[PDB]
Amino acid sequence: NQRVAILLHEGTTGTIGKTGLALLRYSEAPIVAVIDRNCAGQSLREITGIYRYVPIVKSVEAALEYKPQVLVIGIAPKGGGIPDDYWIELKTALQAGMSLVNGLHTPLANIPDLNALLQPGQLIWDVRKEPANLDVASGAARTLPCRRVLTVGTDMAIGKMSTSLELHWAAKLRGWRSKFLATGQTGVMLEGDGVALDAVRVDFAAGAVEQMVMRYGKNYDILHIEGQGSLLHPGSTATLPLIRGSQPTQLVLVHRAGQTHNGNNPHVPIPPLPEVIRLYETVASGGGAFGTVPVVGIALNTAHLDEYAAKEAIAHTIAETGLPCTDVVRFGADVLLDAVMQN
Amino acid sequence: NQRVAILLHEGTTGTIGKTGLALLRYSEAPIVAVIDRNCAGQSLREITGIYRYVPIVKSVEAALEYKPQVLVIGIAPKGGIPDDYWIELKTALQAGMSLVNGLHTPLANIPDLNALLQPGQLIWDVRKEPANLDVASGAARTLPCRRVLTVGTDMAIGKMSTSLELHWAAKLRGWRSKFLATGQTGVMLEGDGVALDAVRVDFAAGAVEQMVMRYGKNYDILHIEGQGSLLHPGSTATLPLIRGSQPTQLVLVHRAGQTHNGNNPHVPIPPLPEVIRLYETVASGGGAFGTVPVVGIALNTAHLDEYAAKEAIAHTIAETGLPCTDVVRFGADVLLDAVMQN
Repeated sequence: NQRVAILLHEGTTGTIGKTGLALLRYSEAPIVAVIDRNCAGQSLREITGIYRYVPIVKSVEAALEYKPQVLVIGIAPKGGGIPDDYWIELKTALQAGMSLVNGLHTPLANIPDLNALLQPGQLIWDVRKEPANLDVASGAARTLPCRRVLTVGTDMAIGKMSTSLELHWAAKLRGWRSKFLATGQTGVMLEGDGVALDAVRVDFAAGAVEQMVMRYGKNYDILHIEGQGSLLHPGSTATLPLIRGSQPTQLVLVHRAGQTHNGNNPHVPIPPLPEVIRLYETVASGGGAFGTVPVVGIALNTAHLDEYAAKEAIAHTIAETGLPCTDVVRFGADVLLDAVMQN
Repeated sequence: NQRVAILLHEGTTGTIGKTGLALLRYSEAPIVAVIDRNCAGQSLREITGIYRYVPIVKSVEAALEYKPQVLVIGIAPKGGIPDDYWIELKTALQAGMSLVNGLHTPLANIPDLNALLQPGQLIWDVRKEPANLDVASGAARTLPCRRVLTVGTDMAIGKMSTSLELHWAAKLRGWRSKFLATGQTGVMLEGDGVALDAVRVDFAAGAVEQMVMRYGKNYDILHIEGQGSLLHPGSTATLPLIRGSQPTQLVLVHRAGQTHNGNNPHVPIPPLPEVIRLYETVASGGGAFGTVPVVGIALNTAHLDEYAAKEAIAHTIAETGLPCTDVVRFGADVLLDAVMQN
């Protein structure tokens, strides 16, 4: 219910605002300002392609005019803790009587310089803080009656969350009791609950997923677990606990049409999709330790292509893999929901 | 060089003391007392099989008689710090000892304990995540050394033992060999390394990478201690180990005759060739990374007599076609050769 200002300097049209743009694309909260000095006065729709109006202002001070109650950090430096230029914006929000939402790995709630400026009633939320009372997972989710669908990917930042959400909205539209489960800071900021898995200690990672899945599993027909990471990314781990903790019934593989190498580490290739499907299936079944878990279809991210090319790419992916496929954001999720439902 | 007392309440013959029992089995430090209420006055050899003589006493206070200088927490509850641990810790600190803490809950910045700490003593939180980690980038692939990672069909089966024996066999042969600890026990035994299970998921591969890069240009072969198992439903650690170290060879560890997971009996252990395919597939990423073979099988035959162990080894060879032996029982040379000829 609180009016939001999103700190988004250099991230509206740049590369560091993934969180902020995701919030602008999906949050039902009343977002009253986008803070980006590079885009002040510009049209959010024209420069991002998101169908929403929010004034873009030069700074937190310029945002005050819109009376925001919470400043949400929507940018993150390429592996760089807290940049020196952030503090001024953070402190300005605090002195104005605002609360702070922080999705970064570095916690801000116990920094004296910020606590001193935090006015009564206001709070600083470190979204990545590990949930309490985690234990080791035991595969208990396999016992649940609901379907458990995990989005997996050929790389990170390709639409895994978008796919889980679109699949959730399609199941809801068709009359199923559906629930979306957040597994990253953005997802948790959107839903207001879940777990930022990449900040959980290795020992408790699977348990963090299991715990959330056991909390809602008996109350829904289908759970849509937000994917994270990739087994093709050399620095990623989070896919394993997602699979182990959730004991998925079906997998949906997300992939950006035409991508042949990891984005962060361009030397690492993306194998052909049939090989990627085999990899995930083998991991999900544990070579026989767990039940067979199929990749039921492919969610192809074609946003960079014209409609004609997008359709060809979809057609090519089906021919290559022999599985159902579409761009769920672009053309709808029913093709993949059906694939999930008739498994 | 410091005299060690191991806090091992309920862990000498129960299930929570894997760490202390491994220190008793492998530590070159002079261990002067095992602390366990359940086994005070009993024979360590008779109740555990381990050969070194160490008196088992009722408490830290009863251990003082043996002049211990360091209290090592060799137990972990299934939970943070149980209420019955506090007296034991304070008693050791007041008596001028250091504390070596392998629990997930850090003890070095607790006012009450820190106040009891004397000059020249410390409280070491072994599970503290290392500073300034980055997300891994496959940098280990550029190192000229061999990077051998032990993997397994379950946890607590001898992955660390296998890594150690291969390391010790390599050192004997004159090669520049280095053992890399990846858990609390191995870090205590080596004094350095990383407690992987306490690292945040995002930086886990990077914690392994960082360590491998430190020692990779100065040795011919690194022995990365294995953790977890891809067959265990709660285990995550094996992936970051594979990703961060970019291993050249894998050595699969398996307890002879084990058909199902220990902690979760409903979960079966598939035929070894299927386990091998799983590990090899994960290691290659289906083509994203180089082909990494499981070159041999380290079989834990401890629970069997020699005849049944030799035969179990032979069955594994017949079933997998790979070199195999029990390294802790018949020498590591079989598997070291399998590593070196790949």
